[PDB]
Amino acid sequence: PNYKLTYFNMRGRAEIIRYIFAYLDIQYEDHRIEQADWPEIKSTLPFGKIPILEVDGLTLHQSLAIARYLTKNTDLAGNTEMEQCHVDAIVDTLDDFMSCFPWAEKKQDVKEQMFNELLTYNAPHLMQDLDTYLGGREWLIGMSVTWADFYWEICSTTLLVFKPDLLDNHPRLVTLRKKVQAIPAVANWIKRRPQTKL
Amino acid sequence: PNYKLTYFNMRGRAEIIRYIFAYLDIQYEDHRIEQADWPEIKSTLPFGKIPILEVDGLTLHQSLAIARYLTKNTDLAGNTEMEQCHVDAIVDTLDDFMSCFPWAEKKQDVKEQMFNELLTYNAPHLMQDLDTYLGGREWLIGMSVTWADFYWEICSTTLLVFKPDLLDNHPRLVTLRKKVQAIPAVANWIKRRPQTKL
Ligand SMILES: Nc1c(S(=O)(=O)O)cc(Nc2ccc(Nc3nc(Cl)nc(Nc4ccccc4S(=O)(=O)O)n3)c(S(=O)(=O)O)c2)c2c1C(=O)c1ccccc1C2=O
Ligand SMILES: N[C@@H](CCC(=O)N[C@@H](CS)C(=O)NCC(=O)O)C(=O)O
Ligand SMILES: N[C@@H](CCC(=O)N[C@@H](CS)C(=O)NCC(=O)O)C(=O)O
Ligand SMILES: [Ca+2]
Repeated sequence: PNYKLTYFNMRGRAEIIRYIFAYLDIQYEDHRIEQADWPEIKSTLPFGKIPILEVDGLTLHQSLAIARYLTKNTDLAGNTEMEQCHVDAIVDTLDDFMSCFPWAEKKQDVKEQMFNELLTYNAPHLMQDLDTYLGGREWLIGMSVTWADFYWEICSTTLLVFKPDLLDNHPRLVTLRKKVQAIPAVANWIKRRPQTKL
Repeated sequence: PNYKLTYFNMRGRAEIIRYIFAYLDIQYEDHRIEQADWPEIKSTLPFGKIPILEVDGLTLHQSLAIARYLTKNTDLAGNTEMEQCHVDAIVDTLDDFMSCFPWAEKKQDVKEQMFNELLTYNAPHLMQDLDTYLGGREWLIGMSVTWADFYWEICSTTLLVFKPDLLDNHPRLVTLRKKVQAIPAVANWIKRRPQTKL
């Protein structure tokens, strides 16, 4: 397949896909559109949202659907049907919390206040559940790295921007992030990707 | 296998799993909890949410991850990997929207503002996109029913509680709901299930 990923010039919801491409050493066109392109790009999307990934002329959409598609029949999937279910479940838990944030809120002061409230009053209960879940194991699921680990590194990277001390009580979750960042293909992508806030 | 679904006494986020069990003819315990029993069950769950599904003593969480686990290798999944991705992407498009509603909000003026806004402005855009996406086809993905058609029926049932004219410009979306509801195992479940608002 020829692959064309369309998104904004940010990590955002496309980053999980870009990591999977890096990890599997698969070539693709990382198409990054400008704001001013958006009305034309959007007219061609099935539900008005990006990322989309075109595969031999056919459009796929929804970031986590696409990530799941790309990892099928790979070592990133989950080694059993039960583990595959767990991979999905941790991914959706993270995704649910990410979607609590008002990313598109226009009023700066209110956006801020809600980010701070979410990060102070809500995030600590999820960090604790994730840490307890991981226990002393190496990876979130199974005995090998999966895309759920990628998603945790990706999500916590953005959260750390807004809450530097997020993981101060959670060394185990920091070690996991480090393990993902050290995978040679992933480290290489992290080093080379365009530097964006989000 | 020995299956026990735990959720509130409502369709909500469990209903997709209930349709899949019905359609596959799989017996399970449909455990509906009462509000006063939740805090104590809540504290025993790795991530403090329902639904959960117990499978032979093992606990799964996250309603779409579990729905996916249950339909793997059935005819409710798509017929190729690319179609499975389309099924996933429709399900998440639907979920993204349902999850926009402030189901939990306590401030009644703020909840009622947001509902009316979503239903008046956003929802018609979604209907239009979904109707274009379905075109003249029988089912949303491929040439046979998948759990994405089930999710459309479940989601639209709740939306229609709040906006009965939602589908007045989209006969084909109504017909797609009827197709789902006419499948004998689904029809029998709908007829027999507990009558809740949601
Ligand atoms: N769901 C989102 C969304 S959402 O809009 O779909 O709710 C948004 C979102 N990020 C995300 C962050 C910013 C913007 N866009 C956006 N919007 C405004 Cl009102 N201002 C700016 N300004 C802006 C522009 C460029 C750079 C930085 C900034 S700034 O936010 O720091 O001020 N950008 C947008 S946009 O696509 O809706 O336009 C998505 C994320 C996610 C994620 O789920 C997510 C998951 C894991 C890691 C990261 C993310 C994530 O970043
Ligand atoms: N759950 C979806 C979220 C899709 C989404 O809301 N994408 C944003 C970019 S992060 C978008 O296309 N926003 C532009 C808009 O809604 O107009 C996914 O993972 O792809
Ligand atoms: N995306 C999740 C959402 C899980 C969720 O937030 N469930 C709610 C009820 S719909 C819940 O457990 N709320 C009670 C609580 O969290 O205290 C899923 O599909 O399972
Ligand atoms: Ca979701």
